[PDB]
Amino acid sequence: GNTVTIDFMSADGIVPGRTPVRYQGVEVGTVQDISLSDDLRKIEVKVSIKSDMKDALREETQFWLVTPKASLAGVSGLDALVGGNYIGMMPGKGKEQDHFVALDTQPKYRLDNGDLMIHLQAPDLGSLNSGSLVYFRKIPVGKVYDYAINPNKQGVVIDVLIERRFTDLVKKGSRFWNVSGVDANVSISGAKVKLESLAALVNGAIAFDSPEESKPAEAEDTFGLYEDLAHSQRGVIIKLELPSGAGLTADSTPLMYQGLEVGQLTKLDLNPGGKVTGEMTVDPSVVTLLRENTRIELRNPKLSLSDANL
Amino acid sequence: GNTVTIDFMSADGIVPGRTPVRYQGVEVGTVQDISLSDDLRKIEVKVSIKSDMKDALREETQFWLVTPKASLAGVSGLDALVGGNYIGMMPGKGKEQDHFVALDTQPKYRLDNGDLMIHLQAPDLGSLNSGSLVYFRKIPVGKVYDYAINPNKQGVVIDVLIERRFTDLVKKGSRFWNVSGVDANVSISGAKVKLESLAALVNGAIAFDSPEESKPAEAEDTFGLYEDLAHSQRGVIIKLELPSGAGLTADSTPLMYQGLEVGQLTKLDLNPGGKVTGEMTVDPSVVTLLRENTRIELRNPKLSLSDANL
Repeated sequence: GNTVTIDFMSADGIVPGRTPVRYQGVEVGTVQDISLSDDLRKIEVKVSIKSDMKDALREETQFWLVTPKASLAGVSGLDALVGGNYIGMMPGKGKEQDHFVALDTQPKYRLDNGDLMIHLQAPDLGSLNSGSLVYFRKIPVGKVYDYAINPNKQGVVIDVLIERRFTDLVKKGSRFWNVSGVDANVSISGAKVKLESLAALVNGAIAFDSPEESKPAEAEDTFGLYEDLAHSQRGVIIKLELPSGAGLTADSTPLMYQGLEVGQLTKLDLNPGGKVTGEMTVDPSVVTLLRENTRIELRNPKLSLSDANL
Repeated sequence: GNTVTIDFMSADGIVPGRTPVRYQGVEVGTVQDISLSDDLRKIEVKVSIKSDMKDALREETQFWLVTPKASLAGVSGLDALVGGNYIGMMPGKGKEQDHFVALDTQPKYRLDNGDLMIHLQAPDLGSLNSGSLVYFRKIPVGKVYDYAINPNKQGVVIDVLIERRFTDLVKKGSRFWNVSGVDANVSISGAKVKLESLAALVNGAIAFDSPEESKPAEAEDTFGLYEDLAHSQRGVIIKLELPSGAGLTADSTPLMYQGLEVGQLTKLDLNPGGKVTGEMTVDPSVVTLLRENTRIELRNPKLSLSDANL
């Protein structure tokens, strides 16, 4: 077979003879040996590519080191029980190059298998990582490919890869929400905690929905990752100038209509002039009741010793 | 290859033929055999360095013993399931030395790969250790290199190693806060516990932020590790001479402004003259309201059987 020299910054995890160099699953090359440079400043790894894939290491062939994703077995010790840290390779355009520089992260998604790659803006990564599942009706239809930091450092961008036979689900009006960790709630007569998804509890997950009247999403389309299922709920956003938010909370303050909750507070700000404004998301079923002469009244719970409404 | 004799204080974990002697990942030497000294007082380990790295063991080449970091798999027994305890080596300046003394800890960070090394002062280590991750937007961008005790014994100094492609994040006005363990909170109608980061729960973590108007941090720059995300919040620190702190707590005592919390007590001391002074951090949005004729009033919650404000 052939032979090539890659330049790594740290030969940790790479062992000669064992570590493979695979392209989209199939093993291709094998690490021959690791050796320090003359100045002992960069690591030169020798790889033995197959004698048939001599046209893949042309000029732009990128090599990088992968990891077993560290899913509850790498964090809790157990080093010699997971993964092999292979060397991912992506073929290039054209040259006779035989000395490469290892990339510090895997490149963009250049493949084309009819499966979607969409982007999700987020304020932060949450408890996601490469390998977190994307769900539709709690059916796994994709996975988090990789995440990057937004150029303006204001958020992160996650890359979700929806598998081929499910690309009809991602409509242009879909909504992705984070389902991660545990949501143990406690109240009085109602301190009920239910947990069903285990993988979401370990390495997080995303979920999405699909309206039935919007066009299918194209590749590299951008959505926004909501914090939870509740924050993703549709409904009209109305603005309130409320007197002073005292018992009000940014969420969990309902808009009751005949005892049925038909909305919630979603924003509770403090304007410069001392005025406390807010924003409330209203169920689309009662938007027809938001007219000129419709009041929205703060109401306090009375004792009412008759019923006492505990 | 060559051959050298290192002087260890305890040959525990070192096994002949198996334990390697690696420099920044790449295996170089191999432990030939362990033998006691003539007086049976110090351990002489024989190492077989490669025949090409004969200019690395010059005079100042430092050798030390490493460990698999004891992450939930070394503490819970499981001895023969993690790590190999290799011998780290750092090349020296110049001589023909062939008999070394093992260092009891790894030396300073002398490398230069364009990646940052910053220092974090702390009152104590917290639940951190070599290998705890440093996060930006919950994206791992670094790791705790090693920790030392401050010369004056008053605190500890942690050494954080921010990777190369992320050094633009650490601004000179950044703020690092400890994210470690679990923060299970319980209240009445609100006893909500959420956990997302698993590695932070096991072996702790640090997180930091990045202002958009300060210069990038240089190497060996010093920051202060805050206790949590809350203690790191920016805002102006005002001083109060309060009458007697009775219902006040060092934290979790808000400064309400029209029902919206715009500050908190952060310090609650007792001066010698019997005067109880305090310090309160105020949201930078209401600093313009801190003028000469602005009062700050203690207020107790009334029954108010109408609403009762539970």
